[PDB]
Amino acid sequence: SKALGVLLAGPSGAERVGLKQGGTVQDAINWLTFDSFDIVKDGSKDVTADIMAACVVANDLGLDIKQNDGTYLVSGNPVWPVYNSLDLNGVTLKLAAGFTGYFALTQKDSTTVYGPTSPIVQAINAAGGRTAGSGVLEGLVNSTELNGKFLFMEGADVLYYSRGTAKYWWTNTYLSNRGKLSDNLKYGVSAITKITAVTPRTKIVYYRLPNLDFGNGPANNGVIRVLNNTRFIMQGGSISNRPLKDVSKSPVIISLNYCAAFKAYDFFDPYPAFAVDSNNSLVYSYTLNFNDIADAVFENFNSQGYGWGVVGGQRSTNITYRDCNLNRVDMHNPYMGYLKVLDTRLGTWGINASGMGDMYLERVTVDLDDSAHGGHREHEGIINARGDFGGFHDGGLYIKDLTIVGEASAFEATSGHPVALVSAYSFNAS
Amino acid sequence: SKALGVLLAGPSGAERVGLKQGGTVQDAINWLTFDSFDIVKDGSKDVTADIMAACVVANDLGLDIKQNDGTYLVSGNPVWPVYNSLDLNGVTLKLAAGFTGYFALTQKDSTTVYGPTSPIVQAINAAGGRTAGSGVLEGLVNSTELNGKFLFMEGADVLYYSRGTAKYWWTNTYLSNRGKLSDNLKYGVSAITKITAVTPRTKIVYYRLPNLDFGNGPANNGVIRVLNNTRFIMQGGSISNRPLKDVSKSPVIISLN
Repeated sequence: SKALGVLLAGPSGAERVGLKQGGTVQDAINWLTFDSFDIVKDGSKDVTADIMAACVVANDLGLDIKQNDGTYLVSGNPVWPVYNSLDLNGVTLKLAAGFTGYFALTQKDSTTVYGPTSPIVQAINAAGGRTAGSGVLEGLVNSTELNGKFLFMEGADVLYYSRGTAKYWWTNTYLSNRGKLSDNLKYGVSAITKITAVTPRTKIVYYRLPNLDFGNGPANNGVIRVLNNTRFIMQGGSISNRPLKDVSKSPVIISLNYCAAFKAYDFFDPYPAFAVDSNNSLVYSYTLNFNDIADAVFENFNSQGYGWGVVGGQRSTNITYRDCNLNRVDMHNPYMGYLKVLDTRLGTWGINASGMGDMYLERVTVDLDDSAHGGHREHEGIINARGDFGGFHDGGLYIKDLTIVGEASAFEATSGHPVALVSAYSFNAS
Repeated sequence: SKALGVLLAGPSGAERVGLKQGGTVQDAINWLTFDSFDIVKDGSKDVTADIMAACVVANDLGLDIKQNDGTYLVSGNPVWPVYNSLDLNGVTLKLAAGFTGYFALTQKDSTTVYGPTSPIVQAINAAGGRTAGSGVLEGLVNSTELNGKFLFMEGADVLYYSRGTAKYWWTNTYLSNRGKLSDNLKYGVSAITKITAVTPRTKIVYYRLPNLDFGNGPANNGVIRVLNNTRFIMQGGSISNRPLKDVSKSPVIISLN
């Protein structure tokens, strides 16, 4: 009953063919493709569920996904999880008008959360080392539970006010062993309230992003999302057929959350989004948006033109921008450690970042043309602190070889004076 | 009739062999090699025409070429076109004495040229924004034709003289939308006479260059040529057995345009 051809077509078919160098064909091939599941790739059919099935099988088997051609139509709000490498260089995703899903790139089970009643937090709160400039937590000297992990901690002391809401103590750092922290605490804290620990990978994973088609104008809050991930390298990615106007929408492309020790590469956006409201006034929209990251490098990013700032950061540590082409480098919640902008071309927005660290600039060019915007200059200088956080920057600013081009004439017409070099103030002291 | 052995060896094939993780072998392999066309790779035969045929097949199917060993002897002046990634790390090319060909790495219809009589050019020449330090071409504010492209434009005003020949106004920049330029003009121009626009890829291609053997000493004007290309990464490449003297010759290795 079992005849050749029927056996070859089945799962145990590649192990029956031998190679000249040794082994079998099955031994050589160890990855999965979209074509392995017969997914329609001409854009004529919704394949949201088919891609969902493919990712589930790959995660169970722990294999990589490789696909270098085809165009796929997706709709709804799916959540595709990926636990390993993903290569989609050459693939175009055609998003529907109501699409609100996202790829979920995460490092399986790498995160542990400790509450205020955990023994770890109580041991820390009962010992010293919680002063300014401290680099050792004395409660973890004789413990190994948190060894070799990235820590995202929160405290109980109020630091500043934003929009009338109190913000509390926090710190992002790395612990090697016996309580030693890579980055020293800048301010003291009375008690710790929560700890998030992320374990680094034992392997490097590669993400090759596809091309996203925005013809129907989706407005999701992030199409590519990285959560609880370490030791990854992101390359490629682009946007196509972006609409000129985005009335009453706030599109976000890439979002990061609880990531450490990674580097990004040549993402290309032909021009940023231009989102307005019913009164034809600019609203927020980000190409990149991250929260709670540490030890990150961004290289050869391309998003330059009119519109809102394309970068939004919050509560990060040791961020570096090298050889980028962006219209703004921004940080809402203050950073800690250092913030480096090297060999980068900047747009009319400049740099808006409150911080508890040092800012470094080297060989940076700023273009001040803002003709498309009528007025609408939120901060009156080129290098600014956040006016919605009080306008503070508890650190120094060091600039080398800065070049200024343009005039920003549209702002001068409304206000009567040109922009300032450095500005630091608050919109409302209450 | 239609035996299994004959069926397996044809274009039908790996599609009939299944993988343990799912799908077929055909679904996993999506590239081409020089061994796929039985090209002699010991330097004992000229294979200039054989390499040309392989590049034609890959361009039609939109596949990548990958070869990691062998030495090939080439001669003449062929123009091998490549529209996708090319991986020749570990391959040696033996160039004949009179070899004058090159590899052509292109982008497959990414360039548009506008002359002085085109409507786009006349729109720019009728408006302002052509002054020194200008970063916006006011004649393209309401146009979307050149959005998201690299522009290589030329002018009509003489800037300087070299060897008795006048050189004219020029600038290279990028246009995002509604006339905004990434790099400002350093000098004003009375009129613009030609614009070349290049569209960036929606993908990243990789080029891994081979090793070139210059034992016979060819003097062609560029063995690796890149024309009208964007978003690529070039890696590797080397020269071996270069002669110590090159009397009455001027060799060029890599050229970009």
